[PDB]
Amino acid sequence: YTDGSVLLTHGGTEMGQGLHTKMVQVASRALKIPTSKIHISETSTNTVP
Amino acid sequence: ADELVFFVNGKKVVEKNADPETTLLVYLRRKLGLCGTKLGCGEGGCGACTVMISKYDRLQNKIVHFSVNACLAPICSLHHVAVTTVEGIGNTQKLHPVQERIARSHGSQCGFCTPGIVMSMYTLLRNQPEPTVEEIENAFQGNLCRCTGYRPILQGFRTFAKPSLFNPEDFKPLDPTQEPIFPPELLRLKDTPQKKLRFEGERVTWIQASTMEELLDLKAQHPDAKLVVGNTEIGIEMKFKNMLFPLIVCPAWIPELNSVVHGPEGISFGASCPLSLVESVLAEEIAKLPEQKTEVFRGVMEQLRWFAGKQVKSVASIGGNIITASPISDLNPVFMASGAKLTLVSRGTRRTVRMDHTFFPGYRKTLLRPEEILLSIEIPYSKEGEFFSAFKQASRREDDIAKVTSGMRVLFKPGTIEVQELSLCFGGMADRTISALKTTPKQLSKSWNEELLQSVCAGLAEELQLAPDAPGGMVEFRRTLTLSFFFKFYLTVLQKLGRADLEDMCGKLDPTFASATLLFQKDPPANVQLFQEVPKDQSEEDMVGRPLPHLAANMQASGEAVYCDDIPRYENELSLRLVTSTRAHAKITSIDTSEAKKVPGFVCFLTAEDVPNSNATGLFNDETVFAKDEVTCVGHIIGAVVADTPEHAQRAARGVKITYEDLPAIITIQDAINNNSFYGSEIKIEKGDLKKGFSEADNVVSGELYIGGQEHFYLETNCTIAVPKGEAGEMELFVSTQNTMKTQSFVAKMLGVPDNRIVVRVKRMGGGFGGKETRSTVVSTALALAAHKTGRPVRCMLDRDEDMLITGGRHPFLAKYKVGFMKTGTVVALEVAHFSNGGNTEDLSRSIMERALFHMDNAYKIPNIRGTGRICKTNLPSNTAFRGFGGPQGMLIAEYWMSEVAITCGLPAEEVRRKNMYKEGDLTHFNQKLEGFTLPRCWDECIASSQYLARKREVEKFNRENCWKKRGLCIIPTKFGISFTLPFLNQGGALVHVYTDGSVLLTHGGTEMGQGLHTKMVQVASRALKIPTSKIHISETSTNTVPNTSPTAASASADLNGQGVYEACQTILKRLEPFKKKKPTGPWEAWVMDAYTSAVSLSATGFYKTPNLGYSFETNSGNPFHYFSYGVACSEVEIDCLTGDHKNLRTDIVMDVGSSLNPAIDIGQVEGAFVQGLGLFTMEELHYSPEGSLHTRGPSTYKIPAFGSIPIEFRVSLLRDCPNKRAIYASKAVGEPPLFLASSIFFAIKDAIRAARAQHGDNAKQLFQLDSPATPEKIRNACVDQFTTL
Amino acid sequence: ASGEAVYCDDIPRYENELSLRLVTSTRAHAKITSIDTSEAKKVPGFVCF
Amino acid sequence: TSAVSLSATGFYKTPNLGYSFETNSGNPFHYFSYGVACSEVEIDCLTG
Ligand SMILES: Cc1cc2nc3c(=O)[nH]c(=O)nc-3n(C[C@H](O)[C@H](O)[C@H](O)COP(=O)(O)OP(=O)(O)OC[C@H]3O[C@@H](n4cnc5c(N)ncnc54)[C@H](O)[C@@H]3O)c2cc1C
Ligand SMILES: NC(=O)C1=CN([C@@H]2O[C@H](COP(=O)(O)OP(=O)(O)OC[C@H]3O[C@@H](n4cnc5c(N)ncnc54)[C@H](O)[C@@H]3O)[C@@H](O)[C@H]2O)C=CC1
Ligand SMILES: O=c1[nH]c(=O)c2[nH]c(=O)[nH]c2[nH]1
Ligand code: FES
Ligand code: FES
Ligand SMILES: [Ca+2]
Repeated sequence: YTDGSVLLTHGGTEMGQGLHTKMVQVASRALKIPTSKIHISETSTNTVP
Repeated sequence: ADELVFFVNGKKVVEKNADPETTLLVYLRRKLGLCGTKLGCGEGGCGACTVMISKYDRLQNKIVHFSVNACLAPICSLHHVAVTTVEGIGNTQKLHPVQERIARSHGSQCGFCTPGIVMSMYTLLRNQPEPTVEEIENAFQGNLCRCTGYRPILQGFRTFAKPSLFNPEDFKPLDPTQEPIFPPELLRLKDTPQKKLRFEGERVTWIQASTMEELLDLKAQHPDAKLVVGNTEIGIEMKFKNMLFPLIVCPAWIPELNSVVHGPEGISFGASCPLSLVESVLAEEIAKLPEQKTEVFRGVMEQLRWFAGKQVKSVASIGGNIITASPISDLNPVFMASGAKLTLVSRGTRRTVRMDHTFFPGYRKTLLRPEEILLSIEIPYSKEGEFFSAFKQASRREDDIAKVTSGMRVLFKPGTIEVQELSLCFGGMADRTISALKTTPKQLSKSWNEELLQSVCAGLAEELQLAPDAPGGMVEFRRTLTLSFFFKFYLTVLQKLGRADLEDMCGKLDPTFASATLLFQKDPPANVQLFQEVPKDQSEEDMVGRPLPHLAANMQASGEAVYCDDIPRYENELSLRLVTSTRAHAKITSIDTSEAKKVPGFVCFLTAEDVPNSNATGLFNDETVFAKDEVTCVGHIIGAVVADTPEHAQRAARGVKITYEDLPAIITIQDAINNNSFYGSEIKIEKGDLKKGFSEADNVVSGELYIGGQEHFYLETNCTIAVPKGEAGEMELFVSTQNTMKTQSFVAKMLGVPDNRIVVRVKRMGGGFGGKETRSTVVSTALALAAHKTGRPVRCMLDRDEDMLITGGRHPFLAKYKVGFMKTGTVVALEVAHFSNGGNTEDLSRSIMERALFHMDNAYKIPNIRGTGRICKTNLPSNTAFRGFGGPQGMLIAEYWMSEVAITCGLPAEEVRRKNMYKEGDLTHFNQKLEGFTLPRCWDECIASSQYLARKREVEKFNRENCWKKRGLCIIPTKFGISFTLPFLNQGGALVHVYTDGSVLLTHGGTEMGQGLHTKMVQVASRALKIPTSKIHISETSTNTVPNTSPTAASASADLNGQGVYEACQTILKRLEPFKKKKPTGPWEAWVMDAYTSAVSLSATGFYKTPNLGYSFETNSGNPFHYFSYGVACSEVEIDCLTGDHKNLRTDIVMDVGSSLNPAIDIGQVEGAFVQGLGLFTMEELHYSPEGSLHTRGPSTYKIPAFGSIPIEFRVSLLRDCPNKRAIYASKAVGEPPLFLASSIFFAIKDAIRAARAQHGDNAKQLFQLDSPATPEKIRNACVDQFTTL
Repeated sequence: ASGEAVYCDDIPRYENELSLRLVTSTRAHAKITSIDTSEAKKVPGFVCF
Repeated sequence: TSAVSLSATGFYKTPNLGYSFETNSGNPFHYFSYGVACSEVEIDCLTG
């Protein structure tokens, strides 16, 4: 988004295994920005099929 | 008893605790969840809430069916009736023929008005299975549509009466045996005697009286008890005037109040008789009785003709209109003029009075004692030698408040033309219905002649004097109308005396005077829609260029389409009500919420203090979320009340007491000029040498023009639901907005959370028209704050009055022009200074001025030209985008001075326009080259198809042969630049998924507001992917599927999103290529599954930016626009020189839409845009107090085009063979360009007025003033004559 | 840790929301010879089986 | 403000997988996880 914040989603679902945590860590390294600027809200078939 | 029992769509409703304040609309939507019936105004004007009522009528002994406004019907009035809503007649699984035909005929665009219109048509068919064309049109007098331009609704429904856009051969027939049963229980209950009912609510007690004894007993014991019959007055008093009547009695069941008795002197109607019954009784009598007996009946009928619509007349009582005693009552002047007999009763007393001046002794008061009720009114037969006329002139013919309304009666001494009796009665000339008691006695025994004419006119002008500050305004026009009405009466009586063989006594009427006395006559509609067939070789599955109906049309006709407020409420959901400033400019000195806190269900009052992060909002960060320290307009949002229900939120918002200290206010454009109060610097475009140009010119003309603003009147008002997620500041908002990105950004900034936390979702809007491009956020931010604070979902849908006040409209414009031209009509120099009224924030105002300046040339090449613009900063609600975005204002000015060029030169206007028109390859004043210039083609086709030259002949003939009616005819071209004036906004995105069943889910940044954008994008995607449209779906628009989207605005959304959709589809095709090569003829589903099991991605983004844009004001170089739209309209009008009313006789439009993506939608957009322009230039007018408070807050006072407003002959052609290679599949944008073409009606009116001034003017000013809108007031006042001079 | 994390049943109900209960076999392998819902239909709030 | 898209999909498939039971060939797995655990217990012989 234009404020520089990142909304990420992927096909994986969070069930306690810290999958979203790991994906934010991955995205933060890939993009070279702090994890605080990246958010994952949910998993949905209408964002990733 | 006290249980309320009725039926809804055949299902029994038992309501054990009915509240008298609960309307049928609220009950249906909120208690029963049936959201097909809509809220559009809450005041009887729009018909969006139209439902059908069926009951066994005990008086007529039969099942009856009639339509009502659900928004005004108390449920307590509905004991033992059967309600039918849109859901009750059919659905998408089995559509009613009414529903099928409106959908397939392209009669539903945004869809918000569709259920109400469906219900009006359905009710007509239940009463008359084979109606006439006239009866069909009459069904919709109380229904408004802002999108369609009405044409397709009437044309589709014409199939019920008595390539192509649709095929009536394919419509299934009506089988009336398949309609819902009248609930058998109700037929069983009709044998049981009616009993008195008592309903007790939160604040009101309702007594449903079963007998006259019960009613009179109750009014004796409690004279305070408020009678309610139709509730079409009391409903408005309660909702809008904040009046509370704690005790109500409904006498509607009482036989004596519903009786019709024929006597020797007339017909007596019980006071509770609906106006619809009066109409049908009097119609029967007029048809069967001698003409000489029915003069009064026909006068009543003439008034009822323009009295509301079917829904109001179904329930509105004759007694209700009498006792309300509004000075602008349409029936009271007629009842007074005819001396109608009124019977009044109380317990023990009975008296009879003749309505005269004594009956109305003061404002909204009658002769009645507090314990008395009106029992009946006898409407009299007329006598031999007795003649009657009734008149009404409002702002719009249909469903409007009279400016002047009148009943006039004359009785002649037998065998003579000598006056025995004369009565001239008026509404809208005092604080009550008045008789001209000083004028009329002077005429007794006089002969009906020119001397009586002048004597009465002199008397009326003296007796019915208006102070310049009289309530109602328009004092010159009103005075002129009283005289003009009598003149019409005088000439009509001359004719009636002639027919009584007294023509040698009173003389013949001059044949050129005859048309002055004609009662309004409609003349049957004729429509032609022309477009281009797709190539013969084109696949039948390729829908691009085909007239595919709006994808949601069936669901919209069935009321299954979901708009924001139709979404079910969460169990824990709260309601919000905005609290707004009642002062234009003042300090807030204190806020007292003491009373608000006492309202049951009150949660909190939010102010600037409650904002977590930033109170600075708006496009240019110059707006407050909530007012701090000062208010800067009437409507300025100070805070927001949160409560459990919308009723309690409203009540609590009234308990928020604000104290103000006034500060100097700047209201008008002149105020701002005087105070140097502007948004930024002057904007300027200049080319050539102005000093040289003016010196070389044979002629120079200077003038000023004012152009009034415009309220959007999208049928669905602003609405937001905000759902807080309780984690990480996450929030989801469902919003009626064209701008998801700004909604998201503004909410996030206010809350102090990143954009990634906030999701904005838009399924569809019930219209936007620019009004929801930015101004929707003032509701969204307030609701988001409430949700954040409470942790509960919160919802707000604005009432029409709130929405019209707060959200602003089109920019009013003031122009000062100077034009230099040759005696040939060639324009050589032009200087125009534009001023706009921007209101209290910047918003889009400067871009709007840029567009106005970009279009000050309209279609004309002008070598030496200078345009400036200045945006006024004022203490009014902020004005914003409206379809056209400054273009229509700039172009009206161009056409205004152009009309004056042609008159000054003494040359035919069309010739002057044509010779000044650009040619292919010319540069505009802003130095953009005009390529693919199709305007001359549109012009030549329109000139020929409209038969402009032969009709000019006929117009001139008409004007020589008629003194008091005049015709006018004008042909107007247009050029409209396509692209956002802000270059980077010309971008769009899409996201596409293919699921493993082969079905495709598509989304893009554009929002659906009735313009058929999703339909177009599905058509695009289907051609791109080479699969049928049936396999592709668009569900919604959301910020978490496509980010950073431009607003759905600038007509550009199909262009931008279409390219994005195309690119996303090409990416998918690229991936499927190897699978297509392996299995060349194998189905789409095989390729998809093969790709999936080969682990190939079936998801893609698409993106487009418009190339090579960017104009510089500094250097006057660079292209602001990707391409231009072109069109031409020829319109003819006929004006009534005595009243200011006019008929739109014929309009022919030729429009360049390139190779249309969908000609059905495109013709619909042409028609819709044209009719909004028709409103802007001739009908729609906003009125403010001197202190800057908007008076015009609902359809009662703000008059948008009606079914009856549209051109009688309405022809639209899409230009053939004009592909536009630079936009998606050779199409052109269509949304805004046709709107200005309605100026053809404005200039046709100006033509007609010129003719009228030549007829009766005494050396009248040649270049007379006609500001926009050209309303009946402005038209009549400009027709200078012996009446305007008196 | 704070109970603010939202799991499926923590989502607020809509005002018009209904509840479902599965009806399951009490037999390992059998023909269904009949189903009688007469007693179910007497329960307040029953919508359908 | 230069109108560059700020949205992107991403996708991955694990390469070179596919075992056949008929030929006993091809790799079903991308790699293997490995680990070792040492545990000590004390049972009550009289109770379990
Ligand atoms: C959309 C719309 C369009 C309209 N257009 C017009 C128009 O063109 N011309 C015009 O003149 N009006 C117009 N009106 C006003 C209104 O419809 C009429 O005045 C109508 O006749 C009121 O009747 P009702 O039964 O609905 O009155 P109610 O609201 O039920 O009552 C009105 C008043 O009359 C009193 N009353 C009713 N019956 C009796 C009785 N028998 N004895 C003593 N008092 C009684 C009530 O106490 C109350 O004060 C319009 C209103 C709407 C909403
Ligand atoms: N809702 C609708 O669409 C329509 C409603 N009706 C009527 O319109 C009414 C509107 O009510 P209000 O706004 O309260 O208007 P109102 O009942 O106060 O009447 C206003 C009009 O009365 C006249 N008037 C009042 N005082 C005057 C004075 N001192 N001198 C000269 N003229 C004076 C003026 O013509 C003014 O426009 C409704 O109650 C209803 O009966 C009629 C047509 C349409
Ligand atoms: O150039 C435009 N910019 C806009 O933001 C806008 N909005 C609109 O309705 N028309 C336009 N035109
Ligand atoms: S909502 Fe009832 S008429 Fe507009
Ligand atoms: S379609 Fe009639 S209001 Fe939108
Ligand atoms: Ca503004």
